[PDB]
Amino acid sequence: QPWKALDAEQALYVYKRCYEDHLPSGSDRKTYMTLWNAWRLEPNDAITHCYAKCVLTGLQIYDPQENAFKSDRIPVQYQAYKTITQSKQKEVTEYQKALAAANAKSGSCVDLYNAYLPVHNRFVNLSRQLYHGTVEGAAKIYAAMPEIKQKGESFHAYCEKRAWKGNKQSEWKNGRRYKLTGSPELKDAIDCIFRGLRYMDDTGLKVDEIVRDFNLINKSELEPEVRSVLASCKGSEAYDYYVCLVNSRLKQHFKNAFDFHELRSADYAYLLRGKVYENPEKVKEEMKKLNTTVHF
Repeated sequence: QPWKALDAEQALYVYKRCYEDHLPSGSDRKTYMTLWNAWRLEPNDAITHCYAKCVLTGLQIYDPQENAFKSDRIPVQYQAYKTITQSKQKEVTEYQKALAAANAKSGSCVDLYNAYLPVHNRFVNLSRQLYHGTVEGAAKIYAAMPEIKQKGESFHAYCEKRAWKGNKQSEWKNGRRYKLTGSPELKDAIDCIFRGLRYMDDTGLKVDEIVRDFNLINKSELEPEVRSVLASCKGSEAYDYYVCLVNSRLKQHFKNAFDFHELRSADYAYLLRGKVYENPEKVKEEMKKLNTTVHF
């Protein structure tokens, strides 16, 4: 239960979710995107302050419960990958010192941005090495970590391979299905998928993430129904919730939402490319493109 370092998939998840939730859309996007993609924490405004708090929280450099910067995680993040990044121990120590000096104050977006900015300006490139913030550096981690979910591979596919590893044939051998067989392998696959989609963690179900997936297939008016189905669900395991959703009158919409998130979990950039949901047939087409030489 010491804090554990984040691998490439975990960092890439944070970066794409913080773009989704903070990057402006439309005509003002290009200025923010060009600065943030270059790891420049500019301009100094509320949009950027909340983005910075999102990235610091996701990388677990800021802990909201303690309301503190966790400078002791910097050397832990470095130790886990140091044979791949080859980052310099002396610089890692300096980054640790600098972050230990910062004051989170109230923990508000602007307090975190103001405390972190001088540290960022000094250690930005090292931080991109440590937290898999470059495409080439993260690619080395994925090469070294064939066991984590790869770019282009959906969590539903990754979890299926792990769940039916044995002598039992996969239930999804001619394609993933919504059949509720109650098998140990299915319960295992569903837990792994719900955790990869951030529907669940050790603290329990995150209803707002399932609702988010309904919003993303243009069904936001069903939010109350989603909440109601999950609130009356008995059992606490991922498979229990999946069962309630699949048996409910939301079945087809949930299938569409979970299928779109399959696509989105294989290509973490999907919504940032400007792509949106269209219909189930288009999701299938886009999934087929992932299994081609160029992957799109």
